[PDB]
Amino acid sequence: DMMYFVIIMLVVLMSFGVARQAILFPNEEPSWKLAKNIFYMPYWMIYGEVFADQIDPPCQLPPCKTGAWIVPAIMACYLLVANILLVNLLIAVFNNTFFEVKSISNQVWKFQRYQLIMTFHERPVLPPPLIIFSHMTMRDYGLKLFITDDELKKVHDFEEQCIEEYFREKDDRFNSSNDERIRVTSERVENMSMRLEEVNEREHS
Amino acid sequence: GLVIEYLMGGAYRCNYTRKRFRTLYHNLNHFPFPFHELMVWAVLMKRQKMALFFWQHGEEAMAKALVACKLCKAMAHEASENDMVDDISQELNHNSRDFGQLAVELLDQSYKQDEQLAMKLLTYELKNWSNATCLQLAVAAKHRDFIAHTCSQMLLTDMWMGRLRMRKNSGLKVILGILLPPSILSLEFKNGRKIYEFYNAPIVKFWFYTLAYIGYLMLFNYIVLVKMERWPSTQEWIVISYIFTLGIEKMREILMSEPGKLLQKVKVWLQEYWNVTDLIAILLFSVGMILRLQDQPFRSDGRVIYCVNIIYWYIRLLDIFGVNKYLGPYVMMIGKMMIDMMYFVIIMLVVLMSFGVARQAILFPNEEPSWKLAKNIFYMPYWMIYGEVFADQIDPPCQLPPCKTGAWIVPAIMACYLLVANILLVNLLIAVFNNTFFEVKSISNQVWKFQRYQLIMTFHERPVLPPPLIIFSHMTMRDYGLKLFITDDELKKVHDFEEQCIEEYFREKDDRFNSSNDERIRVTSERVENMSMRLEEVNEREHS
Ligand SMILES: COCC(CCO[C@H]1CC[C@@]2(C)C(=CC[C@H]3[C@@H]4C[C@@H]5O[C@]6(CC[C@@H](C)CO6)[C@@H](C)[C@@H]5[C@@]4(C)CC[C@@H]32)C1)COC
Ligand SMILES: COCC(CCO[C@H]1CC[C@@]2(C)C(=CC[C@H]3[C@@H]4C[C@@H]5O[C@]6(CC[C@@H](C)CO6)[C@@H](C)[C@@H]5[C@@]4(C)CC[C@@H]32)C1)COC
Ligand code: NA
Ligand code: NA
Repeated sequence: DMMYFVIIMLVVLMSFGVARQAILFPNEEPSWKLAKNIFYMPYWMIYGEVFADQIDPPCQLPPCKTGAWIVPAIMACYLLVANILLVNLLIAVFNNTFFEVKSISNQVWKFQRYQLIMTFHERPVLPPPLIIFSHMTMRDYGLKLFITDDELKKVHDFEEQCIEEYFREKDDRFNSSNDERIRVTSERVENMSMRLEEVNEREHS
Repeated sequence: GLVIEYLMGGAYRCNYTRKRFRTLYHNLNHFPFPFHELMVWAVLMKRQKMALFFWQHGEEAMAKALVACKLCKAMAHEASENDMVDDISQELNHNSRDFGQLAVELLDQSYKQDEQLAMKLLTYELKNWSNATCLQLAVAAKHRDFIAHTCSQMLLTDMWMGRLRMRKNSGLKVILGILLPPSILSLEFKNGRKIYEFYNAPIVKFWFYTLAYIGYLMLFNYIVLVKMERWPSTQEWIVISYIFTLGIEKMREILMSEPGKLLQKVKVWLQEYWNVTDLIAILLFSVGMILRLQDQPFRSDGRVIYCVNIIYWYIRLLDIFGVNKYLGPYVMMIGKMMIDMMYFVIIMLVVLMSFGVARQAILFPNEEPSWKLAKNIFYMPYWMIYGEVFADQIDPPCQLPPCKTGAWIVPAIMACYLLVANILLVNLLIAVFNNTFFEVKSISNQVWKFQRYQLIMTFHERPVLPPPLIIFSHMTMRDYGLKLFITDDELKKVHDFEEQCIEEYFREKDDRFNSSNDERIRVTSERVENMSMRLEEVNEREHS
């Protein structure tokens, strides 16, 4: 998300820098320093380094360059666009996407604990600086668990009881829901109404 | 027929005003699709129940729904513009929204049931509805929920890709093919001639246009960053040629607009802000260029005009960025937040001007009338709030010159000004941006999805060459991408598919309604009341 805003900021910064350099220095031979003056000072400005005497020098003083009065105006517009609009929009973007990112990050970290534990289980005792010797020299628990027949049967019985309880609890929750009770009541009321109509249909008197 | 043509829009034509129907009419039968006529009549007479009954009988349900939506919208606008009772307008708007919702639900059902036939249903030509398509009718009615649907978006993507089967990684391969013409033959094509089908896809035209614009911007930067001679250089000539070719292309795309009046097309074109800004920029560049070929002061003024003009061409890259799935909505959000920023700029200006006037008046009490006074009010107080705070200049000490009367108040008002500006208003603006982000983001996404269609159409209707090279193409002067021509048997297949879809939609809606809790409770209560009355009557009798 930060990179998606860096591009727009770069566009605005380059526009301002090219305009300022072109206006203030109208007699320049082609040189690689021109590519540097576009980005350097306009980038430092938005981080608090604002110097009005350098962005627009006064003009005893050397003669005024044509159109030298436009530099402060475009500078004001550039500062307003950069430090107020885009920064606050990026703050809003970070603020409004925080919850889902945080939850996903928590889940991913909890998942990735396993590989860390396995990696440090499968590693030598000595740390890297002195594992050299180990290189030349070259699961009861931490990975598995070997169980006996009686304990295996105990685990099987426990699992069967758990699955039976799960299904029974699910059925009990379903049968006592409001929707199911309403549906069953409506069906029974309809059948009872038909039965009572048939009973009243007869005329034994 | 004349009223239908008036309400539908510009290029629409009704069957009543065509030669065949006039010849039948003026020498006196039958209607192959009577429910079309019946539904149009019901909509024109503002009979919503009759129109809804007529909609679900016959063929072409989605086309009829879109046409009804457009007609109701136009009728509501006409009633609102003639100063009527203004409740007819809201009734007609409700009718239009109902028909639009019906169209969206039918499209959703069709896409869920079968995607390929759903896409075929949105593109086949409608002989009964002025040779239009469902997509065109949805765009003409400005139905955003219809265009922003998944099926419409995938259809737009397929039309954007042209006759190219690649979907996993585009852009890079398109650029490689443009840069390496021999590399074109390594790409897969839908069902020599690969060059023609490559250089005519809309995406290839877009990338060619983008590369040409990037090169033009590079040359403009070069010419402004180096020293000018008496006469323009080669790069300057290329820049001028690009500007001129773009200008004539914009001029000629106005003469291909739908309205037949020269003065009507101009005001229709002048409704996108980018077009107005492009026109203003071209006029300014022309002024600067004609002022550049003169003596040194005029040449300097023209060069300054060039320097100011390059900023717009830099900013215009956001329009190109708007094609990206993520950058376009962000640009729309920026445009929408500018208004909230402007509503706070005014208050900030009021506070800033108060502080600046106070400081200037106190510190300099012997000033002659001059224009520099208007500059000292705004300059330094504005620079201060961006980190440029200098206590030795806001309140100079006073070997030292004698102290001005009341010079001690400047730091106090400065402290109050900084506290008000950098703490209160900035944080309030942050809260305003934070608390309006969700709706702005959703609206921007919907608008970008809707506006993809016009981009695809624009790059379908454009020449192969980019502006700097279309200089020749100006002198030289839809099987797909717009429509889809279908055969009789496939037309019958599409009709049967649509009828099955609408039947399934109604059946599913009825099943959902009958099994709701509220309906079951209501029916149970009524049956219980009737059963209680019947049992009371049964117990009333005394046969013992
Ligand atoms: C000291 O002596 C140096 C000399 C070499 C002088 O060559 C110069 C010719 C113009 C050139 C190539 C140079 C500096 C600015 C350069 C611009 C920076 C621009 O930035 C970019 C910025 C981002 C782009 C979007 C726009 O353009 C360039 C297209 C632009 C750019 C690279 C155009 C090229 C310019 C070097 C020695 O020769 C042997
Ligand atoms: C070097 O020689 C220059 C001289 C011209 C002298 O005329 C001066 C007369 C006062 C005048 C017109 C001038 C500068 C400050 C000007 C103020 C700035 C104020 O700002 C505004 C700011 C915003 C408003 C809300 C408040 O007032 C003005 C009403 C105010 C304002 C425009 C009043 C007018 C002032 C020019 C030559 O004469 C031929
Ligand atoms: Na700061
Ligand atoms: Na600072």
